[PDB]
Amino acid sequence: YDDFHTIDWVREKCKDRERHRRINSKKKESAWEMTKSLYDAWSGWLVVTLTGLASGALAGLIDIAADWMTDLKEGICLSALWYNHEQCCWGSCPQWKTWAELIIGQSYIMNYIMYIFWALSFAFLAVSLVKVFAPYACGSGIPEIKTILSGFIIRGYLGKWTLMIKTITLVLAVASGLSLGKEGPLVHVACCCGNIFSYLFPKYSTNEAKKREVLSAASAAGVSVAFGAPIGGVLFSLEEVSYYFPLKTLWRSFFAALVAAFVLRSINPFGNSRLVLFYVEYHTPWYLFELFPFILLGVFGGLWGAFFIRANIAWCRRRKSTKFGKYPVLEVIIVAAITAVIAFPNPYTRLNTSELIKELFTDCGPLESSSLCDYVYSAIWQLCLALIFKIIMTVFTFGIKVPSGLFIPSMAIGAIAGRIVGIAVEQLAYYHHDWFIFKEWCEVGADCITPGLYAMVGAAACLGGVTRMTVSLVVIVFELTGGLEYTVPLMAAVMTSKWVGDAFGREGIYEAHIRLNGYPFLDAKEEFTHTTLAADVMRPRRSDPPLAVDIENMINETSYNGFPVGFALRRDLTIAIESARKKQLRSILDMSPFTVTDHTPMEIVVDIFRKLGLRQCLVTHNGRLLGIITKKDILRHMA
Amino acid sequence: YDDFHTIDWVREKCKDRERHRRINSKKKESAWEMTKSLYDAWSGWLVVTLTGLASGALAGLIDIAADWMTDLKEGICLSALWYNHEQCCWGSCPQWKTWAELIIGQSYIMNYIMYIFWALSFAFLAVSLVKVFAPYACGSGIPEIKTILSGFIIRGYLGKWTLMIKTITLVLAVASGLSLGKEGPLVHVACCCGNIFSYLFPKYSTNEAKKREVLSAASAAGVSVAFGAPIGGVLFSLEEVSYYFPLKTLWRSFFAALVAAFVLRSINPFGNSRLVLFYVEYHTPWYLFELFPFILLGVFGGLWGAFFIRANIAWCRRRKSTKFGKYPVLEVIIVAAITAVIAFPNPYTRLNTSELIKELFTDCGPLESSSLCDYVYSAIWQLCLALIFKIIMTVFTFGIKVPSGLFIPSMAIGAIAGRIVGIAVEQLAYYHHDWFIFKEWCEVGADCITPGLYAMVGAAACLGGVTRMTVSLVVIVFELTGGLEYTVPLMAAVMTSKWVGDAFGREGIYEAHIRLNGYPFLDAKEEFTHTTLAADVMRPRRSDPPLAVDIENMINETSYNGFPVGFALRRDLTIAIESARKKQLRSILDMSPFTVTDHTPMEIVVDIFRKLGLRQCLVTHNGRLLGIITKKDILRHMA
Repeated sequence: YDDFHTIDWVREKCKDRERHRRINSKKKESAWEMTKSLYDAWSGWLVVTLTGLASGALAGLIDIAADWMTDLKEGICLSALWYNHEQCCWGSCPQWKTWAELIIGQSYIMNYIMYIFWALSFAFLAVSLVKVFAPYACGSGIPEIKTILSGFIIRGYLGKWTLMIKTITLVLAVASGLSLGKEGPLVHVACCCGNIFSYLFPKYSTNEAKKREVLSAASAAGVSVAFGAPIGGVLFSLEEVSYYFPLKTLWRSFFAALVAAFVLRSINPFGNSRLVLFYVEYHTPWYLFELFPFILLGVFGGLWGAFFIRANIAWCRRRKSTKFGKYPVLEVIIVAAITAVIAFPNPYTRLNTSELIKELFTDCGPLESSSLCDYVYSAIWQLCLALIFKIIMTVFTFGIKVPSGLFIPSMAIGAIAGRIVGIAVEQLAYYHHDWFIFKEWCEVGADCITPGLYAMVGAAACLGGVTRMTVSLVVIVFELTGGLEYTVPLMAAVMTSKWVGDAFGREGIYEAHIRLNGYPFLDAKEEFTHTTLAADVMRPRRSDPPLAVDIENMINETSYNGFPVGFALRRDLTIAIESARKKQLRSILDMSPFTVTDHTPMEIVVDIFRKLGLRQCLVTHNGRLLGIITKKDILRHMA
Repeated sequence: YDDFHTIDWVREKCKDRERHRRINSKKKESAWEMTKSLYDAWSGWLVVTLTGLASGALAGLIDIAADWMTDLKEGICLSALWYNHEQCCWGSCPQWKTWAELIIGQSYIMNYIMYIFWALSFAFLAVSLVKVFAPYACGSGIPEIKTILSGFIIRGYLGKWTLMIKTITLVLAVASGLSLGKEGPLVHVACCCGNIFSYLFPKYSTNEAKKREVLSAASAAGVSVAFGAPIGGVLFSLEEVSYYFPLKTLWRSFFAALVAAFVLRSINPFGNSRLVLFYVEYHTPWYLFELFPFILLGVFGGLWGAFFIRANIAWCRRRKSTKFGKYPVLEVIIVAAITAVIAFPNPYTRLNTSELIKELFTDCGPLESSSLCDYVYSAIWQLCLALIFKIIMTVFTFGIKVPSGLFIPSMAIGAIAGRIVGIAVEQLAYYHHDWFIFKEWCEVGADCITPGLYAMVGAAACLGGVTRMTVSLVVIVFELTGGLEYTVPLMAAVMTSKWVGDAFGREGIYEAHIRLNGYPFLDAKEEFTHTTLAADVMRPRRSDPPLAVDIENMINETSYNGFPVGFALRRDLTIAIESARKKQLRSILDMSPFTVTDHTPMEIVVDIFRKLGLRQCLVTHNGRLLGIITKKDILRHMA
């Protein structure tokens, strides 16, 4: 398979069966052959083992470099550099020097211009690296992985150079302070890992369907290592990523995510337990009457989707249809510039996004007296201004040519939404604790409602309304914070969020990021509704001549990778002709093409290409061949 | 569809789509139609709600009657009857009377003879009821559900009368004291529930594909309500039961099991928390060095498979091939007789099977001084004698014409095996606690190894070696005892058990219970290995005349449900002829049969029928029809 191509699942399966039969036949020689077959079987799993090892080590390296680099916008702790501010400023401020102490030694003007200028420099370095070294890293990368799992070939998409470039550029961009996130892209990276650590073995480097299996397995590795959420990751792989996913892969897939967690469980020498900035475990049981917010909040979640999947996508089109796209770097600079100009005055916006999630999730404690535990109206007004600014920004942030993610800012918006309700209920109860909702159940002297859990549920609701995740996102918040008695809230919150967000359309940000780019994706959550015969689905059309069942001109006129006679392929013809010329076509002609009755309705043939994924087929009536039907033709009919 | 028939999935889907289009076309009249469509959409989840409600209520009723009745073998509490021995003997022995006090007022001889006599009587009542009222209830019932989910019609299999008869007979049999279990059969019940609580709604009683969807969903309801293990049940539905299972059925499915859990969470007025006799929760963290037994024990687990799936199945064949099968009642009587004749002398065997699991799982406490906490060699010797007796008994117990289950007996055998290792390690450490395996990690003064968790893992290993459960059984022990930090042990345990048990064959007790009965099951865990052309799988054979493409005699000669012309069906012809005769065939002739190239290999045709499950197909070569390929033909070729 060459670049920008689609796999023929049947050929992959047939090659796999040939390889299995050959190895089993060779097994009848000596015990070494059966032992080698066992080693191959166990190497199939060592693939995921190495995948997770890399997932954990690289998530740690990404967090290390991000902490080392982002805090450079405020200072650097001379003693140590690969730790964070707190680590090198607490383990004992002469070892610490904010750049004002560096240049003047004493003030607000200097810090303002400092944060601005170095923030612009970090953004400039990030964009320069991405442009000159790798374009693919642009975007969270999840929808590209979806198209890849849909049977789409991109040779260099999983290269070592591209992987390292994405790893470095994501760190740089996150350090930039822009409203961009890292949580998802580790799926991309995980997928890349699944290939790189599979290249060492012929089984996964000479059978692309097995690469697909490993990619479906590893897709969970990022969602596990980014958060520390293994099962959430594996069910995210099952639902949202893998276009085809036999159950036998689920358990395999999970190990990937789990091993990443395992790695991120083992990597902790300095006695730091946090899996991420905002890793707030939850073990507080719930009760019946808490369900009212769990639905109500969803509205904003859904409403937020209406705000985002429109605004963002709209601007993206204007990003691709105007002169602006001719100078992306400058745009990012200007973007970064405004980000620095307006985000400094408000401390709430000036601080990071993931750590903002940490603050939102951190339940108040008797020792902590932070802003959210400060018991003030002006602070809430400033928080509202920060929320609107973050909205307008992260809308204008996802579709930029720098490694970008919206897991974190979307969760932040949802967490603000959820904590609004907690603040309102707490302030109302302070004066009317005897009011009915608090009179019946709550006991005196004990915490009864936790705003942080509601903020997490609100983040989940916004992510459901932006990406439309139902069966996994429940597990993602199941595992970002230990659950199995808190599965009920997530199902209800996801239901309400999805319902409210469905009021406008049927496309998420991932589906929208597949639409605007328009990768050849056959949507799986939809079903054809137009009633029609199959006379329309096949081609050529009435405006085109009869099908052209010498070869070079035919390939020039039309771009169909295969033609009928059996059937042959362009790559097969090329290699056969080259070999014959170097040495001087029945053996390559495939005598078993698939066929469907011309009278067959769309609702069966479409799904046959959907889950089985054959590239093309022939259409016959009473045994008379009529034409060829391909994925591209059916997609054009969809469009 | 009539009794003993197979389904044509494509017709189900087409009828469902027709219903959807008709309801949507009616929607454009008034908003009431939109509301009705919404109600119909929610009717599936309402069906699952009723399913779980009945699952929980009926599990409670089964346990209530079982406790009320089984203890009758030793006495009864005059004050109360629907509770258990402990409830009526602790809530304050004048209210209690072991019927030695009833008949003589004082001794061992009387107790022995009465336990024997009522043992026989309970056996006789159970067999009489099942014979005269319902034959289906025999067996755990899981593999029959598998076949039903594989495309098999049994009209009365899910009747209210059969459901109630099975519910009562399961209680009676469990009370009989024989080595038989319930927890599986609640899948059958659950499946039946899905049908009964679906009968009230035309959507689900007039399109059989939706019945299969709910059957797959509810298959988890039993595994949840029985143990109290919802997620284990839902992944058991995904892996082990549902022959076809779109991921969209997972989340739906889960609620069913969860509802059971919910129904079995709310049902607790008398302040009893136990979900079952042996519900021992676990929250004790684990460490690295514990892994050595987790593999070693598997051997017996796997070995147990070789012992069971042979012994049981072997006798079952001799049960169906000798004069014995002509008097099953007497056999059960004799069985019952021996069951009580040799089980009384040993207290360990004389007590129940699930409560034995309770004892094995219950970790020792500072107050308890029971046998397993009695710190003795002779006691272990009688334990071994009881283990061998239980082996030789339960092997001769599963295939009896009484509602029977092996979950509890197999779990008990495996728990005994697992606790053997715990006893050995504890007794070795008591003298050599300074040994290397205990020197490095364990801390002084704190419990370091829990034998009950090992017993649970051993029970899981035996169940894996007997039924070959990998991806769900982990979740079953995940939820029977709260996990998510104890998933790792289960995966290794199932891996080792399955590996050791695979050394002998590829059939479990469920697969063997599908083979011996020989229901038309297409093994989904196997792949065709023989190399052949499509000419082999085709029919008629060389020993049969040409295919018979008047109708009554044709049907008499061969028992194929449909034939080509389009194509028609026997039921269609019958109904059309009856209607025409009552009134004084193109409208029914189906013009879109499926076709495959004659040169197509078995490895594609077989898998196309495997998952889609089309009843039959026509085979063409260059457009010329040659023959018809059906499920029965391919299965015969497999046989």
